[PDB]
Amino acid sequence: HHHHHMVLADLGRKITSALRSLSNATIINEEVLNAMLKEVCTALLEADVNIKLVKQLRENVKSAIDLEEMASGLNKRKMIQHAVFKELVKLVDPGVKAWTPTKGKQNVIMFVGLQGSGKTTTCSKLAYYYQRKGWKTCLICADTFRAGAFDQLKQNATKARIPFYGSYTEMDPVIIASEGVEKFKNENFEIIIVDTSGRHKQEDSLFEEMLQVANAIQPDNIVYVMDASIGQACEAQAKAFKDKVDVASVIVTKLDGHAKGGGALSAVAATKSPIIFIGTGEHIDDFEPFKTQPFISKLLG
Ligand SMILES: [Mg+2]
Repeated sequence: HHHHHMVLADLGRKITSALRSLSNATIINEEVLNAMLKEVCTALLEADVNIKLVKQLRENVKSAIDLEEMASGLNKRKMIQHAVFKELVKLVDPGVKAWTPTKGKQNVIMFVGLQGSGKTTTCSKLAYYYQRKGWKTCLICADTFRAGAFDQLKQNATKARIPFYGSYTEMDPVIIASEGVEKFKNENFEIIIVDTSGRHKQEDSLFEEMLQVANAIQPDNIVYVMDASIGQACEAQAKAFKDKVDVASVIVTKLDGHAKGGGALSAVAATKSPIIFIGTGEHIDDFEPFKTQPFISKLLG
């Protein structure tokens, strides 16, 4: 796994090629600019970005660039590249600030996801992240001890030395969560992370159980964990989540190993749901916060 410098390397290679050709054109004119936008738009469609979002990006770049009469002192090939960079950041950016825990407060974070989302590993990763930043953090499994994800979260918590709460008798996941959050609030924890059952294929049953547990524990933030390998079909998925909760965040997994990561990122951003982290592998530190400007910076660098 040495081949690429960025998860969107194939998209980035096509965009930097387009931009290099424009910066090397002997004269910069509308034909040269349009040739570049064509290559950029095509690369984004080949990354499974939705046509509507690709058409809007092109509009925006053409609206930002005024070739005919232009500012004295500007390098106009550089201005065009900055216009494209800026519009690529917008394309993966929700336009909205994500919720963050407050220091000195108790913060309850509830996870939801469909089967195959990587929800449960993502829980321990978020806990490790906050534990490493000096927060007193804990995990609750609001699920039956017979579920595979119960042992999974417990063994992950043990290795990381993160306090874990599950029940070895209680059948009702709502009661489990309530009891778990009560215990950890009483023990002065700052970050309290609640994993729910991931054994849902349909949104219907997933969002049903989601509201049951939400109402019981009053979470400060709900994180939807999504498999990004479905590309732009992430939009409908993210919209339905966002319409059902007030304080909504998304963590994307499976962003690698396929060509559709740009589509997935831009679909979620199109719903104005902020992706807060990316899960990048099997290990507990395979995890990174999602910052759009540095993300696009590293891609085109
Ligand atoms: Mg945007």
